[PDB]
Amino acid sequence: GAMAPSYRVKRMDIAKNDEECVVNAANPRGLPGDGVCKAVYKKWPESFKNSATPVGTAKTVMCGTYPVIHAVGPNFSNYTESEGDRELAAAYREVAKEVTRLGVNSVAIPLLSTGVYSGGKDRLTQSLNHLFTAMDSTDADVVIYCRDKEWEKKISEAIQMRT
Ligand SMILES: Cc1cn[nH]c1-c1ccncc1
Ligand SMILES: [Cl-]
Ligand SMILES: [Cl-]
Repeated sequence: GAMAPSYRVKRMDIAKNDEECVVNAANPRGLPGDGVCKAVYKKWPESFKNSATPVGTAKTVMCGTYPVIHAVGPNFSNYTESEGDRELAAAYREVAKEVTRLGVNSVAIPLLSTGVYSGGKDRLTQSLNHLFTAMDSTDADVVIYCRDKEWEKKISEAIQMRT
């Protein structure tokens, strides 16, 4: 575990993380995909061997000794708000199980279902709160990755609101 387990946020490409493992915002079929998933495919293509897994689940595949945790959030274009919310919470609980099993001291994680799976809605608070519910009981250093300056500010404020 980390000496003093913490949450941090960085505004940069998750493919350049400084953590002991990465969470992919994967699609269920293990395709190269878009956004975070395409950046992960470019950096760790070997990790896409038999990475297909259902919505609400996480499947880890090693690239060398570096673990890629493929976490499949729901596409809110297809799911109801209610069922989508349940599957999004479930995907993060499966990420916490994998991070724990791997014994890593740190993990790089994107906000699941906030990109092309958001159904055109702002889901920062919804996704981040489900991340906290899952990861609060783990002792890895969690580093959340985002793209946009306004998202970095709101994620940072939410982290500080608890400390
Ligand atoms: C599209 C991309 C590539 N590397 N990281 C991202 C990213 C990460 C977090 N939030 C939005 C985008
Ligand atoms: Cl970057
Ligand atoms: Cl997404």
